[PDB]
Amino acid sequence: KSRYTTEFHELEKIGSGEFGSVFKCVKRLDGCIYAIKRSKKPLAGSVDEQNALREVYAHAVLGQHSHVVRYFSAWAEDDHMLIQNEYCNGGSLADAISENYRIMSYFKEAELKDLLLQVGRGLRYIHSMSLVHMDIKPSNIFISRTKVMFKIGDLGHVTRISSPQVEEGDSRFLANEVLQENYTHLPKADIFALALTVVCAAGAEPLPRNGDQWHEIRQGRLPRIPQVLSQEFTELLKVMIHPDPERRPSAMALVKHSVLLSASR
Ligand SMILES: CN1CCC(n2cc(-c3cc4c5c(cnc4[nH]3)C(=O)N(c3c(Cl)cccc3Cl)CN5C)cn2)CC1
Ligand SMILES: [Cl-]
Ligand SMILES: [Cl-]
Ligand SMILES: [Cl-]
Ligand SMILES: [Cl-]
Ligand SMILES: [Cl-]
Ligand SMILES: [Cl-]
Ligand SMILES: [Cl-]
Ligand SMILES: [Cl-]
Ligand SMILES: [Cl-]
Ligand SMILES: [Cl-]
Ligand SMILES: [Cl-]
Ligand SMILES: [Cl-]
Ligand SMILES: [Cl-]
Ligand code: NA
Repeated sequence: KSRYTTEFHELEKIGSGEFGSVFKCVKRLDGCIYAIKRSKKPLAGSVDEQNALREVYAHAVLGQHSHVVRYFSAWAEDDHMLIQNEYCNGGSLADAISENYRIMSYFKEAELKDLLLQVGRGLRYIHSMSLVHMDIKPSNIFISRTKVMFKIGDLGHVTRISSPQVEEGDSRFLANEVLQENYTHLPKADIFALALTVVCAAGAEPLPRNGDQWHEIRQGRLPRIPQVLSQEFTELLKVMIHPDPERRPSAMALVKHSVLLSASR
């Protein structure tokens, strides 16, 4: 007799976290298919509650954009918090990249430009709302197939653009200035992470979490990419990982970039 059990039928598990999981569900009254994340509810009044509530608010304010997974509802039950989103039938970008890796057939240049432009429009929107994402990576981006659409789905590190305290995102995608607790240019940390996300989609080996190879990238050196890309596209990716955040393009500049003009729909 919970809301989750009475209003939805679970179809298939489609994601899994430490404190719960995501199911593809059909909603009984409207007949439509949704993705629903169900997680342990944090303590009332706790810091974890504040964090969980911020993530709900980020879905509720960002999900109407075409390149953010759409939000429908969120609720609490006795021991759980639930978020109901659109179901993206193509799954995560990380799983698409994993399959591509296995078969040796990666995203081609035109498809990489589409990914970069589409997630770039998502970031231009997020930044225009005075927010930053803080955890761009393949496992946080979802695919809808019909032309392909990429959508930012996980919003659990979103915070305001001038936040003086930040929960760092995945260390594989994290820009050095954030690691050093410099938060003057937070939008450019999302640009850095998006470039490395595109490098992953271009066929690169798994990125380092730490160590010498991690530091090499933070000097502005792109990882090896196993396919020929144009020099100007490669140069765009490199300047998006520039050690000086101010040299990286804004998301607005990225979506207006001459290199991505061909990708525009
Ligand atoms: C052939 N094959 C069949 C199965 C297909 N498949 C689709 C998915 C899938 C997961 C998922 C989602 C979401 C949205 N659409 C999704 N689609 C989504 O909104 N999620 C979410 C939610 Cl519900 C609340 C808060 C944050 C987030 Cl990130 C995360 N999960 C895991 C997995 N496999 C892939 C093709
Ligand atoms: Cl409902
Ligand atoms: Cl799963
Ligand atoms: Cl939408
Ligand atoms: Cl419950
Ligand atoms: Cl499907
Ligand atoms: Cl735009
Ligand atoms: Cl990932
Ligand atoms: Cl991950
Ligand atoms: Cl710094
Ligand atoms: Cl900035
Ligand atoms: Cl990786
Ligand atoms: Cl380089
Ligand atoms: Cl060129
Ligand atoms: Na949306």
